[PDB]
This record gives sequence, C-alpha cells and structure tokens, in this order.
Amino acid sequence: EAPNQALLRILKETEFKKIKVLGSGAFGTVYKGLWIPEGEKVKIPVAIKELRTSPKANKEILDEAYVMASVDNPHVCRLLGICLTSTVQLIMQLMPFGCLLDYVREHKDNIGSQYLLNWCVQIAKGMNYLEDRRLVHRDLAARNVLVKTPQHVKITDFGLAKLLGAEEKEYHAEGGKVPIKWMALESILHRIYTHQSDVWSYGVTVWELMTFGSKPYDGIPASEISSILEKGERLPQPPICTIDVYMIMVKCWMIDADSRPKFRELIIEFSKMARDPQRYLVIQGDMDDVVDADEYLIPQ
Ligand SMILES: */C=C/C(=O)N1CC[C@@H](Oc2nc(Nc3ccc(N4CCC(N5CCN(C)CC5)CC4)cc3)c(C(N)=O)nc2CC)C1
Repeated sequence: EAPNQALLRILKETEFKKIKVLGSGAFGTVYKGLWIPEGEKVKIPVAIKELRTSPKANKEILDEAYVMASVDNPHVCRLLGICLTSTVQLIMQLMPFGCLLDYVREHKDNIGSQYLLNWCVQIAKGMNYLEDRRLVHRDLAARNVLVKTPQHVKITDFGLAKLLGAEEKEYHAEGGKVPIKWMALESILHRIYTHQSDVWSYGVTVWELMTFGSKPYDGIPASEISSILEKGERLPQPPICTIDVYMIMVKCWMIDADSRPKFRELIIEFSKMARDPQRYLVIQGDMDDVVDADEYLIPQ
C-alpha cells in the first residue's frame, strides 16, 4: 500500500499511575490507571496491560501495539503508547464499562432499541474504517467491543487482527485456536480471512446483542459447526428482531462472500433503522484536569 506513518509513543512508568485492576489472568494484568504527560497539565484515563521473561509474549503484544498505532478512528479504541519496562506494557484508552457482551447481559432490562441499533451502527462504522485501512480483524465479537459510554462503543483487542500486504486480498492463516462459531465458513474450511469474512462475524455480533448476550450455537460442539453451515442452517431470529433486522443478519451469513453486504451498506441500513428504532426492534416497553483520550492529541 502506502507508507504507514503511524506514530508510536514510548512512555515512562513514572508518567502513569495504576489505580486498580480490571481483570488479569490468562494474559497478564490489565489495570485501570491514569497517564499524565510530563509538562501537559492533563490526566488521561487509560487501561494498562502488563505482560504476565518470555520473548514470545513480548513479540505478540508489540504486534498488538503495531496494529493499534496504525489505526485512528472514533470507533476504534485508541492506543496511547507503550512502555518498555522489564515487562512490556501497553497503554490504551480506557473504556470504563467493559466489554459490550458482559454489558448487554447485566442490563437486558434497560437497553432499548435506540441503544442497540446505534451500537450496530457504530461497529459497522468502526469496521468499515478498518476495511479502508486494509485490515482484517479476524476476531470480531461482542466480547471485543468495549463500552466507552453507553452511547459510545469502540472495537478493540486486536489479538488476531492482520493488515493486508499490497496487492494482497486474502490472508491465509497457519493453524491456531480461533473463534469458531463467529467465523465465516471459508475461514473454517480454508483458513482464509477477508473483510467479508469479517462481515459474517459482524452478523453474529449483532445476534449476540439482539439476544442480549446469548451464546451462539449454544451447546453444539465447535466440531460440528461446518456441517451445519454447509447444510444451510443458521442462527435463529431473536424475539425482538423484526424481519428487517434479521434479514440483514442473514445476508451476512451467505456462503458466497461477495454475496454478503459491504460494511458501508450495513452502516447506511442500520442508520435508517436507528431513525425510527421502535419500528425495527420490538422490546418490552421503552479528577479535576482529566481529558479523554479521544480529546487528547499528541505534541507534534
Ligand atoms: C468481556 C470481558 C473481557 O474480554 N475482558 C477481559 C479483560 C478485560 O480487558 C480490558 N478491560 C478493559 N476495561 C474494563 C473496564 C471495566 C471493567 N469492569 C467490568 C465489570 C464491571 N462491574 C464490576 C463491579 N460490579 C459490581 C458490576 C459490574 C465494572 C467494569 C472491565 C474492563 C479495557 C479498557 N480499555 O478499558 N481493555 C481491556 C483489554 C486489555 C476485558
């Protein structure tokens, strides 16, 4: 493609303060914390990831940081910098309310059509931006969208995201453990991932939400998923979903990838629906100097 002039920032440990922990194991510890640039007279809420040395882990995380640095959008969670302590740390924008998946679950009784539809839009928007940056997320899930505010969600955790090389339209992945129930078929069959691979995962993500955090193909062993999809079976229609919404989800689960909708179409469609939420989704009755990361832009 063109030169990637993303800026990568290196930060001092003394520059940021850990306040508490928001989950830890299986990776390392993610801390709530605050980062204060040296002269700036501002304090920025952040999430700090300190790796659980093992060279392998440092490699992985730096790759994560490489990806985040290479993206700037309102709808993609922002990466502030990295710290080269003994244990490498990744500083990123803090989304106070946690993953959307857990969020929808804890609040079924309060999420309304407006909230849901808007979210669908915000993610389509976020994702479409990654399409622009020639990026294949490869692990789009409700668990990987985090909530900045109830009105604002952002995509994050690019554990498996990959940036397409130039004149490269598919990514072929060596075997590893991967989200199965979220994956497109081609991805399962041929370990091929594309943006339209990402769309299917988008369609599932919406289903994840419209069921208020249900588990797709619950019970069904991941081993048997490919047969089913090959058979033409798909996820069921959520109770609250008008035909319109669900139809949209289904088109994401078509076998022919160019058959699936592009993200821009998804944005445009959900936006019209979000104009009139209650018609498209049916629900049972409807710190002094702190600056958000989005509002902060680096010196020079
Ligand atoms: C789906 C969860 C998931 O995938 N995890 C695993 C580790 C986490 O990571 C990150 N976490 C965050 N931020 C973050 C902020 C806030 C919270 N909690 C969740 C629980 C909630 N309550 C606890 C108290 N109860 C009484 C009510 C519910 C408070 C908010 C969890 C996570 C971030 C980030 N950028 O903010 N980033 C990561 C990735 C490193 C996500």
